[PDB]
Amino acid sequence: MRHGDISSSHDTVGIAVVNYKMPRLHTKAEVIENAKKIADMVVGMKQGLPGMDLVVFPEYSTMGIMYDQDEMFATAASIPGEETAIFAEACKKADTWGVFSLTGEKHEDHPNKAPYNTLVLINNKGEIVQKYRKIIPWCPIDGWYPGDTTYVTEGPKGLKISLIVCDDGNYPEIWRDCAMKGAELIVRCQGYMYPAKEQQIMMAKAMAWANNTYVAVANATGFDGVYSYFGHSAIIGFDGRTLGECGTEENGIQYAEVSISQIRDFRKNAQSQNHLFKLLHRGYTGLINSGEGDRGVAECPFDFYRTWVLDAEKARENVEKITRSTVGTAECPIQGIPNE
Amino acid sequence: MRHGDISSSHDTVGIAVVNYKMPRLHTKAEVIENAKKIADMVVGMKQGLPGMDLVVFPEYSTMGIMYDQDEMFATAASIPGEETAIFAEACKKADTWGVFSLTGEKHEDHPNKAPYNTLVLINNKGEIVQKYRKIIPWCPIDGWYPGDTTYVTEGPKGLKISLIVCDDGNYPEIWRDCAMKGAELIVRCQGYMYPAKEQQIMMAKAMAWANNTYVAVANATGFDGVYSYFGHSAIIGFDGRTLGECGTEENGIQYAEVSISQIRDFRKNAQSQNHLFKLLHRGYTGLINSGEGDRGVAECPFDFYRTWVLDAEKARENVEKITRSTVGTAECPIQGIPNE
Amino acid sequence: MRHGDISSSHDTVGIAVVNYKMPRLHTKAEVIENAKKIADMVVGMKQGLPGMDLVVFPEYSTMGIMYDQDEMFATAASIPGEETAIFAEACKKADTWGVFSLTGEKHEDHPNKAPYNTLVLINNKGEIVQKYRKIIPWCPIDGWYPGDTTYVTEGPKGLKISLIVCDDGNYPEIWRDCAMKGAELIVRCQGYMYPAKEQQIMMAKAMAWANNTYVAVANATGFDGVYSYFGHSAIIGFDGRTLGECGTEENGIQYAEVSISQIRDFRKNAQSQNHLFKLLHRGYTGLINSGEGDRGVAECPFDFYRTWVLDAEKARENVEKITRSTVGTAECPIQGIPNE
Amino acid sequence: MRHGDISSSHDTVGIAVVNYKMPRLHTKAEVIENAKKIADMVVGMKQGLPGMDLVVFPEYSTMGIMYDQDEMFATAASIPGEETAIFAEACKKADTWGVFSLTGEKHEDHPNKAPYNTLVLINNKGEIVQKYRKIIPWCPIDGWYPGDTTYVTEGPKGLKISLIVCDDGNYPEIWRDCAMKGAELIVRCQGYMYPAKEQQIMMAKAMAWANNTYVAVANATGFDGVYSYFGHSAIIGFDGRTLGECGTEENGIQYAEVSISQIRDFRKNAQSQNHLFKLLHRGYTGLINSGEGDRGVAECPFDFYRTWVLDAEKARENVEKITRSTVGTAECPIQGIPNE
Amino acid sequence: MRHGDISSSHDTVGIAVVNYKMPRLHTKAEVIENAKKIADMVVGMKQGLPGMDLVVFPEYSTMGIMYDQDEMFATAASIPGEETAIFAEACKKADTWGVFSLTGEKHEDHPNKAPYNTLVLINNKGEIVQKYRKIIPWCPIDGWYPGDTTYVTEGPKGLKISLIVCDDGNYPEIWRDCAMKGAELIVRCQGYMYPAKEQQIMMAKAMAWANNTYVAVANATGFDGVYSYFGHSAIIGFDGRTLGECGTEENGIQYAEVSISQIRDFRKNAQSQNHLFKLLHRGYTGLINSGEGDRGVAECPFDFYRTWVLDAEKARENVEKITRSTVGTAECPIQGIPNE
Amino acid sequence: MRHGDISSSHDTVGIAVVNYKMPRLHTKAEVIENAKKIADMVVGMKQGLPGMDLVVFPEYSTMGIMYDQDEMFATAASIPGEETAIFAEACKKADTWGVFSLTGEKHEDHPNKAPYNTLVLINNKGEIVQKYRKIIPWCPIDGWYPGDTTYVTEGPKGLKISLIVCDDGNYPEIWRDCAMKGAELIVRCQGYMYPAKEQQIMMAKAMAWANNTYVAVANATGFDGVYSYFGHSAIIGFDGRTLGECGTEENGIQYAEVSISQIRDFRKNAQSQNHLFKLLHRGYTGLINSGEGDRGVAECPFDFYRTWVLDAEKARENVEKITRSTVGTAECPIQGIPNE
Repeated sequence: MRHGDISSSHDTVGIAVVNYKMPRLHTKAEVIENAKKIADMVVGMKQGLPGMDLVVFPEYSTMGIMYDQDEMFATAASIPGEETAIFAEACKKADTWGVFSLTGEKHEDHPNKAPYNTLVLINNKGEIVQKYRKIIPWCPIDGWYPGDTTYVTEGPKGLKISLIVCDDGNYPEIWRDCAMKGAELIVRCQGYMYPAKEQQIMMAKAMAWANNTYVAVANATGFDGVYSYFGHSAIIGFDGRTLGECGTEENGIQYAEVSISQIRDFRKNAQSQNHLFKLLHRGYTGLINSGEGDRGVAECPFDFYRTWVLDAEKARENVEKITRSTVGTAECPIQGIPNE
Repeated sequence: MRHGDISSSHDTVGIAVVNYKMPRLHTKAEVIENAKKIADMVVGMKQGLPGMDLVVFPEYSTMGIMYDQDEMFATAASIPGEETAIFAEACKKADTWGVFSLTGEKHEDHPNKAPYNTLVLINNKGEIVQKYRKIIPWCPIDGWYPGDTTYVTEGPKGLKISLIVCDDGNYPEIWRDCAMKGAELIVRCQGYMYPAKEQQIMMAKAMAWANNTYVAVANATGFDGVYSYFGHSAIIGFDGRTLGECGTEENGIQYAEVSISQIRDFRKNAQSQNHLFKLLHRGYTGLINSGEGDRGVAECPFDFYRTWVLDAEKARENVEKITRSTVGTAECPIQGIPNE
Repeated sequence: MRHGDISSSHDTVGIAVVNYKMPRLHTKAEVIENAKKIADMVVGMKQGLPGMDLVVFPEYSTMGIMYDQDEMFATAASIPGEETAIFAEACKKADTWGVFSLTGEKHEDHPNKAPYNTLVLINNKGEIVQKYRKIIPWCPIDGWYPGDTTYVTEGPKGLKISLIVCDDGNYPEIWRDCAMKGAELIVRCQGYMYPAKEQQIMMAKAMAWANNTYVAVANATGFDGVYSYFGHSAIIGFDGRTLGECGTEENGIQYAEVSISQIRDFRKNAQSQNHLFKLLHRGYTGLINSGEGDRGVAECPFDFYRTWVLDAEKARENVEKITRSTVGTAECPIQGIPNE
Repeated sequence: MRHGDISSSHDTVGIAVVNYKMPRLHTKAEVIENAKKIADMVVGMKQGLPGMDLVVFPEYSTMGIMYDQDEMFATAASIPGEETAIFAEACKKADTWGVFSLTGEKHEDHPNKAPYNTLVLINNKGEIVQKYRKIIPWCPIDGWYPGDTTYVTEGPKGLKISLIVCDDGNYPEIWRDCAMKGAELIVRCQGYMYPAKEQQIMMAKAMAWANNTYVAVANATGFDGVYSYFGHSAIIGFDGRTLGECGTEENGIQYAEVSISQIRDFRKNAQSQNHLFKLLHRGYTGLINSGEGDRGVAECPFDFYRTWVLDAEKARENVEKITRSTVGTAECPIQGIPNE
Repeated sequence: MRHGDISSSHDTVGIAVVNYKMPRLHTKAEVIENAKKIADMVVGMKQGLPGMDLVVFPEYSTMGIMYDQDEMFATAASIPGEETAIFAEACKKADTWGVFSLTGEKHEDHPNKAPYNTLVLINNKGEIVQKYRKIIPWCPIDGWYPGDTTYVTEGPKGLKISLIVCDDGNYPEIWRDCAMKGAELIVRCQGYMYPAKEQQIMMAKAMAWANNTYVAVANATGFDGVYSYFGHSAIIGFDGRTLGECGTEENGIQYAEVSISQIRDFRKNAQSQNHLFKLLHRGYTGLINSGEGDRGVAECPFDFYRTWVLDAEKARENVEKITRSTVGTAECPIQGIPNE
Repeated sequence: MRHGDISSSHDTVGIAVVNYKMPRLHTKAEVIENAKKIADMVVGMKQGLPGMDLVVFPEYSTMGIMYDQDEMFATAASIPGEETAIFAEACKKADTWGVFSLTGEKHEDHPNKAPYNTLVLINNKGEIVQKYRKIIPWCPIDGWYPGDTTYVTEGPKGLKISLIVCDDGNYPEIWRDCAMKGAELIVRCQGYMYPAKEQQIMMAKAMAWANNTYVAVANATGFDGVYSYFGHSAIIGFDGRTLGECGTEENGIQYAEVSISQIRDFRKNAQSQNHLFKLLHRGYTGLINSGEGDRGVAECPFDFYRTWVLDAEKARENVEKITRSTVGTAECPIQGIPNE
């Protein structure tokens, strides 16, 4: 957990995050050409950052956002496929792990259902070791089919990694789920457009803190014809302090060293802010002092979560009363999104 | 949702938060005397802030922290009781609602079990309308008996309020639970000691954002013989932007106007960052476009929460593998807290 | 007055501001081609920002700065003209109002007097509804002929709008004049070059506060051969708090929702910081308490303004004694600017 | 214009500003005792700050705010009087000029009209050389009788000084009036209560910039039974950059050196941001290039100011249409302030 | 190197720094009474911070500044002495190491020469293990006799510590000297008065970075009759990032965990910003590639340092030509300080 | 020492710094073409900044970084040479001094030893008046041959200038050496890549403060195939306060006026923070008061510097014990850099 050098040690994973300029592409050939640009960038970055063990690219960095539906379907990727092969060669040549974005990934019922929005973690041998599909698409605009699963994978030097995508990160639940499955690093890849710049910078730091986890964010930059992407790729310590952060600049990079021993030492020995431990051992001191044994309380005291788990339809009904009943609003209509 | 004036309108609740200097008290008479000081402060503040509809004091502001166990038991309060009567008179005289802290509140089995750490919301008629007991004591140091329930209550001008206490707020789950029960304002009262100043300032803003809720924080200040409390009481908009924030100064105040119509208009008409709605309607655009109807997906996709709800003991076992098995650590022992 | 979403409601005007990269152009055909690029950008932005009701481009965004005098005269625009027609079509297609810059606008005595530097507000029907000519050119470098008039126009959803241009905004008087004519939003379009970045970010916020008005700033970016433009386009609430702000990045965008009901509720019900009201009712409490009736004092107590209005030549003489008598200084001469 | 040392030179005025803890007093004897505390503080500060030439105390620092009307009248001061004599002795002993606050100063019709709220500038010989009465009381709460006049006085080392008080500074007009009368330093003394902390920090910097003037702010601190005062006393350069700023701490001090030659050199030789000059020479380059002579335009182009000067009642009527017609609002009533 | 918890582990030293309110004392008995207050504070802090291994108090925290020369001599301490015995008992009772300030420490020729300004490091057994005398008194005001020696001592958990005092830290040379002697933590104790707040916050961070060392700063707070002390006690990582920082509040505390293994791993394995290594191996890559062996260049290339070491009088003469020849300046005279 | 205008006076040097986009070049012809682009930029900037007296470009701005060794040798420059002639013509045409970067400059034994990394200061007559070779290459990656000498040269308006390059500035010793040779402005030209953005922004400010010197930084921007350069070119006052700073944007510019009389007045008359004077007059007050004469102590009290000067090999041995013995580390190997 230290910032400023280009090296890394046996104890630290050298993580680079890339403020990749958002492409605006239309064809499969254009997508392959840009994949090769990303590969070239990986290899060059390693020459400058000899400690680099993990390189992270934004959501949409391979395809850009395929606004045209026909082009979306025509460029949707297979995984493994040609794009991932190009990335895997770069990971081998640069002796690094990497996180890359396939937007779309063909649905099992392609082309008759929307593609997924997917990340892969590729190891330094070129092997795909995690494939994560966006659980929370950025609706209404995002038309991707939602995924359903989070994963944790042993990463470089044994650092445990989970992947999440852009809007996912507004929801504390996903960060919690990953950490509670053992993640030590949560990687948030995004094409996060203005407006919500300051809110997203803050969310990543808050979630690092709340889940006692390292966080790496790679966010797109530039204007793509529709959106301007605000950058601020970052690496954040498990104590909530930023390691390094980019600005809004195109093809900014940040690089930091995250210590394997430090996060493990914290998770064993931290007390007042060992959030993962404490959530499942509530009130341990008071129960001990009250003659009630020495584990605190584990039971979930939050009705929302009990209802959501038992009766998701009821939870949905409840929130519709607080918000609205239809996915659209007639005060700001959007074609294809129903309203009242 | 606007900052800088002392007025309030039919549409806005005028909220004041107080950086109350932490008392260091020992006797019931001292506690009553300080309760009367708080009452006097309420009445004076109203003369300066004619728009004030809600005034919020920190956790521990009535008793301070009763480090001595005998004094803790001797000063534990009944609710309603003498202290709350003193506060209620101030609320009536100043025509304001108020949030006050009773630390301890006698356990049902007092003095044979630890007191609760409790907040009350008192209306402008002097009536106690919410009583909240800290669900997440700040263990290991906090010896209070844990509460088990969150509440939402109709507040001034109909603004819906939930109360939470200090360490509670490190856990996104509580903020979510309150918002999903309909809270429009979450009030976090705390005696939040150094070290974790910047992390706590950030958490409140992140939770305002994540839950699309107003947030008011009242934090203690000063040194009490054990801890220094960092202040930074604040009022935060549902868009994640601070309204006003105190520094670390003793008896700082902040005051802001929170619009009832704005939060309700947002919750009806916001789309991309309508987090409450979107969590229970995932992927609506993609499902519509895929021929699958128009509600998105409600089901909880996060195994942590399903396991915690079904099998809290298993969730506890799982987190112990990531952290430690005992509530204490032998590398930093604390009397009364068992370790390996 | 809220930030982070892409929607807007019946109560809010969705405002986008654009960090438009400064063109460096030479011919009429180049200017038309870039006008069409701006039009395309409007239409694309609306696809990403369904709540957008007003889009704002910087000063010089259509022509760039025509440093060559012959090219300045050759490219000076008519209003209405070809450029405004191109913009108007975009406003209709995207169902948005827009603010665009014509630099120059032909003088009535063109080509025998310097062009004006002009902004237009175009409604969602394509109609030009305000045309504002820069009252305060950025002399010495700016050679535009000064305008003489501020305007207020009913905007989207009835939000009252005034336009100002770049250096205008250093002078509090213009902001006051617009607000006192009823403006609810003051739009400052600029090609504000380094050096004065931080000062300009601060001025816009201070003027929002001082005049209890929403403020939208669109500032250019990039290097144009002479100047680097610092961006930091922004939308600011009437309470002085930024809604959203860009960095220095080329073609950054910010987007915020400004509530019509909130500014009107403030202006009716704010008291201590109702600056517009209070300036014309000074000392009302003291006069009431002194037996002098209930309106305070309206009379202007500031001799500068009385002298400037009565005897502008005298005010000019007075300031020349404090500064210098000639428009130029011999310590830093500029061709065409006389000095002593 | 430089910060960090305790010295001063023939070219620099050493200015100290004091975050004076707000007194809460009731009697004339208490006021005299606190005046002597201020005197003692001046003398001690000079021993630590050998360059100090000017020391500035907040509004209300001598009396505090006399909330009780009888005590207000009983403690209202004569100027010169006993309090000013005590201050003058300190100025002589410490060989410094000083700015002190008399709240109230007896009205000419005392006790039958409200006192003024007054500042004095006392030279290093003990002589009162400026007496300024608050033109803009902080209504509704402030009950002081409004003053009507700004002044400029030759200060230490010949630095020209104007005094203003607290709410005055929200109105750009007063800062302009002082600068246009020749002020080189505008001193803003205040008891500026929360809420509006960040807005007031920004206003002082913006006004330094807009008027090309040094600014010194002395603001109270602490809680006085009604208000908490936010400190952030400061000294700001004529380029808008803070020299030094206090936090919210009681009896904080800041100290900076302001160069006489630098402000005069700027006002002679600055061009693009010579705001005082440029306001009365608008469009000089364009007029020269248009064959219209070499002074630009002096005439006031802002109808608000012409109307306010000609017909203050009309300006008042106009603003009442934008805001409200009565000094009070029935949505937030205040005793003694009429509403509809 | 992590912030937010109250624990510490075998790998981390828990460091607390104290924003101790500056005393204003006159007698030996008063000094002893305040020493006992510091002792009590240590013991209480340990009850709240079970990980605390090192507690650091400001310069002057025991005596305050003895402005009266007779009182300075009368209260000058012996080391070891009564004050250090009181501190040592607290260190034993709280099982912590501590850094305390004796101002003055009797000169060997007491009372015929000025006292030293001294820090002690006391271990958890009560033993004084470092005694450091201020090498750079804060002249002109500081009248202490200068010390001449820096030290490094094995600290808690083996962390190597050096002590420095207040003005020392403006001079990069001292930080370098300590680090090059092996310090892993440099403790800067200070009574750093306004004005230079922001400069001192920055210097400590810059020196942590430049010397690849942890830094702990304890700074006084409050007003003592002469000076206001700005606080901002802090703990900073060897990567230049703050761990935790206080504000200006009286008796603020910060607490952070500094990892022994992390600093040692950095100093072994960092490359681009291994400043200690690189200063003595300049240009190693270029020399290797040029056929010149594999150590880079060690020789000092900076004439200032060669001259200062060889011929301090010449270095002094040289700087007098750049600055002034006498310790005083006639433009800002100070009694006892000669000028021209 | 003032920021915001485009003018300059007889007392101020107008300094512009350029965030020059990093080239990625391969041939001599490409280098010449880019040199001509820099020349054109100088001339254009002067048209916008009539006060400009000094323009500063980053390290590598002429060649970029020649990663390919053959291309490095093929493009290494002579000084004077063709590139410097192109720059000199721009300096004459724009009537400005300039700082430009030649990377490489042929070694005396070219092509058999690595080139130097060199800066030139060119006056407004086109004459090269300083040539500085990087003393501290950014090893391990930087393969340039180290220089050995710092210089001070009379600059525009007589401002004394020293040049340093990028990694040099991490070492306080170089800044001290330049200031002690009489520098009034230290110019740091750099191609400073991410990661260490915030650390480098802080170092320049800290060194301005520590050495009581103006500082100008020109840093590259953009991505060059290997590195992303973070910009934040800046001009900083001798009091440690930034004048103006760029962001990360390509071809950003900052411009500030630095007063010759102010730095000289400070260096004569500052007392508490006259660091240059005080380092060679330690403890003057205490020695005077102790009967020991009136100059303080000049002798160097820091063993590191005495050892480094006397016995650089010993100093090297000492630091190797603290860090490592070989220039490389086997935990992060780099081809060509030996390790254990």
